[PDB]
Amino acid sequence: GSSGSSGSGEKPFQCEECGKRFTQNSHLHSHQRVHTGEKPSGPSSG
Ligand SMILES: [Zn+2]
Repeated sequence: GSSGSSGSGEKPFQCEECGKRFTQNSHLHSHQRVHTGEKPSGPSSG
């Protein structure tokens, strides 16, 4: 139940589904491919 995906790292560019860490953004944006599927055509609330 406790927090699962800890979003407390060093690098500024951190994922949202895995809160990973990366040096550049390109790596992150593209890295999001590992989470393919969820295609929200609209904005998110929380
Ligand atoms: Zn990720």
